[PDB]
Amino acid sequence: PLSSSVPSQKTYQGSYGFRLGFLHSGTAKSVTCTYSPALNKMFCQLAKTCPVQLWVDSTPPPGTRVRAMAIYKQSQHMTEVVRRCPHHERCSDSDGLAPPQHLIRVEGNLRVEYLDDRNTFRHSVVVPYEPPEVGSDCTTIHYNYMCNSSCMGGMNRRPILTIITLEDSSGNLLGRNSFEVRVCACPGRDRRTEEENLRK
Amino acid sequence: PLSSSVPSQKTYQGSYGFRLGFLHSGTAKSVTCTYSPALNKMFCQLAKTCPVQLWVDSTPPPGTRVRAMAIYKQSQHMTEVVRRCPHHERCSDSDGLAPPQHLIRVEGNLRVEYLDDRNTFRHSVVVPYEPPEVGSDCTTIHYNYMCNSSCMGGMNRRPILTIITLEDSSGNLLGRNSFEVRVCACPGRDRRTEEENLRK
Amino acid sequence: PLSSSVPSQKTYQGSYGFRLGFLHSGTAKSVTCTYSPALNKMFCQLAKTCPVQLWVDSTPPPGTRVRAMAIYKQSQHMTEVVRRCPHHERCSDSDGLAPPQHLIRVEGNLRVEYLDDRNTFRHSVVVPYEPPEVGSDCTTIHYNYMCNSSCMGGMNRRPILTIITLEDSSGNLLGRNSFEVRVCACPGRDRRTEEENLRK
Amino acid sequence: PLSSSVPSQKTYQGSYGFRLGFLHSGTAKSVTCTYSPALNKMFCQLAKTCPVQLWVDSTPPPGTRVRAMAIYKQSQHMTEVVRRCPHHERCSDSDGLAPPQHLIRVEGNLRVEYLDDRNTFRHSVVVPYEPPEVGSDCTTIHYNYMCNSSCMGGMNRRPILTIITLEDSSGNLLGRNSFEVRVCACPGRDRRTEEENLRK
DNA sequence: TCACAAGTTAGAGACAAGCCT
DNA sequence: AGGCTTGTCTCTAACTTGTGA
Ligand SMILES: [Zn+2]
Ligand SMILES: [Zn+2]
Ligand SMILES: [Zn+2]
Ligand SMILES: [Zn+2]
Repeated sequence: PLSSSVPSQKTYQGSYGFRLGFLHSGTAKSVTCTYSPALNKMFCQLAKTCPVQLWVDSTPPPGTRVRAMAIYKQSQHMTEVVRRCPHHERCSDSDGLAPPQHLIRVEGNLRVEYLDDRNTFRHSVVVPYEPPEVGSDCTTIHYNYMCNSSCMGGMNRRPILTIITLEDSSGNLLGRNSFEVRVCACPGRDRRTEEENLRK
Repeated sequence: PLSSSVPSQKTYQGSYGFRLGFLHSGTAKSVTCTYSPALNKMFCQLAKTCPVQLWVDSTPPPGTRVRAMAIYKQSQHMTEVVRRCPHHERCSDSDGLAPPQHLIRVEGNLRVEYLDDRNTFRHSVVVPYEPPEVGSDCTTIHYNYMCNSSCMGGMNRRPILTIITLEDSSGNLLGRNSFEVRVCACPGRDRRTEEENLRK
Repeated sequence: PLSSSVPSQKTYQGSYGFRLGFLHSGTAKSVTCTYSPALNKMFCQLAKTCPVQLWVDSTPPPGTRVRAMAIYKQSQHMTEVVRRCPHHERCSDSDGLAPPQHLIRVEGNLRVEYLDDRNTFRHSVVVPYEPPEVGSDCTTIHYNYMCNSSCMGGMNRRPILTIITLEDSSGNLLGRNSFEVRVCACPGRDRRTEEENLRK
Repeated sequence: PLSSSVPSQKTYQGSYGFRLGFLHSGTAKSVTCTYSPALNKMFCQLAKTCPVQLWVDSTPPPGTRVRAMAIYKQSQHMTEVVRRCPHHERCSDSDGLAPPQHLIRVEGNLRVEYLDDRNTFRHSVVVPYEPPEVGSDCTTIHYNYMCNSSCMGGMNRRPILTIITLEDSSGNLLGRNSFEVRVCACPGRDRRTEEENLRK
């Protein structure tokens, strides 16, 4: 089904200079998660760990939160809620925390919350923002994507964006960034292909 | 049956500098939607996505709406209401929102409204106007045309115009633009043919 | 919709030596009705006169009737009732005698009856059998076919057979014959094409 | 889930000399249904017409029925009930007669019955046996397969057999035959590949 | 990773079949 | 009846994208 609205995807570094960072990987055919700076696009395998770094120029207040939400990238599909396909929603691979219909999970965080928006029908996953750990310069969140982009009855080969928002305790916007995502069996192969096709 | 009047088709950019834009496609025999600047004519396949861009020089007020209506292009046919043919009206391919007789649908918009004008008998489809992200420069609406121009008992090979009007909440005119439409099996082939014939 | 059964099409000359005959026409591109002995197939234009000759070796009893019924030729379509398309059913071209949904009409016979079979849902048209007018060797019935084979939502390019049955006053079978029919804009052209393709 | 038993697949021509026949098709990459005598295997596209001929040496009694049932061909999978995948079960493409979970449908038969066996949990589809006329030599049933062999969460790339049984009015066995089935996007390509691999 | 399985898209070309000067 | 309009089919080939020894 459809949402009545479309979440904004405009980059907004905001008062805290909020930026995203990604690990440097290359393109071994079967690498588990790899980011293309050229495409601003993450290529990852289903259910595998996807590190996303949060960088700020100055620390936001205690109670700040970090939300992730997927939307379809193509305008004609933007109003359709991104969710898991009928098969994966039924295979019971929940980690005890995530509802079965949610595409994006956060792993390794007991304070994770999953939201099914009463008004927009959009799914999202939120964790408290924690400043960087000793001497590290950034905060890392580990996401999992629970369907392939290709999943019939779900994303069905349509590209998505992940929107990461920094919010205050009330849900007010503090910052926003986004990246494209392809969940696929062969992230290395597929990243290479799409990068090659930039010239075509 | 016939309407008592004919909707105006005169271009009117109005106070907000309202213009239309179209995606740049070429003419692969079986492309789904392609626009000819030379003919100001959209060539599209039945039920396929047809993106139309709304450009304004300045943002209209909240509550502004965008209406689409088809009329026959030829003067002798202008008073005839454009509607779906008897076969397609009966094939039940409604998206739950559009009445079966309406030629033009909007896809991916929960706030769509379909009007069967009590006085003029004309069909139209309207959605709220939404300003672009302050990143994008225009707003895109996705239309679907639900019969071929050739449909016997419907358009019956007669060309139509789509009239796009920008209206206030009361239905008062703020701006108007229009383009010719051919719904056909082979948009690319047909666009090429008609453009070639410009010289003939 | 579908019938629960399929009418038999087996030739049965029966006790009266019942055979069909057709006029000798050739293949002028736009001839109105032409019969191919090679294909046992009539090619005719929509609503035009199609003469069919009834030949018998001996005269059946007074009260004998002649029924015509169409069925789809292809096995997968045989259970589907042959009827007019949605457009032609609605165009009101009835001769005051034929129901609008019936494909086959008889012209020039005040004693024609149209049957919509309560059990099989099949349409048919029946007239009283009349022996040949003094000196002629056969009885001619003039049929009209009220859709093209190509009509979308009706025959939809599927070939049909016309089954002609000689019946007693109770509807018991006395004899049966059949021929394929194509209703088309250009019977002469199309007959020639199908005959040429016999070698291919 | 699993059945407690496995339907027999042993060929049994029985008292009436029950045999199957198939149409002669070749291997155009995108043909809709093609049978390989070498593999005794039908290759067909999802939801497309699959003609199966029933041949008998003598006519079974009125009330005889013809049942079709799918089972997995591989022994380790044989106890698993063959059914549609979660996606296709939910896409609502029912013809008003078939339950959404059934893989095999019969098209064009108003007397079709769909059985969900209370004890074995197996799905099957059955129609009354109808003799040919004394013109045709066989009776044809038109099946549709409503998932690809590859469907994730359903057949999941596992080959199936279709078992066709001739039964009396009580369900007692009169005859049995079977053939392998692959439902796939490119029956011609795939048939050619598997036939070539017979030598490998 | 490679080799292969198996679905989807885009051409092109050849036709199919209505229209009307 | 020619010539053209306009929908449909085959076709092949490239490509997409998952699987597994
Ligand atoms: Zn999935
Ligand atoms: Zn139509
Ligand atoms: Zn018709
Ligand atoms: Zn399926």
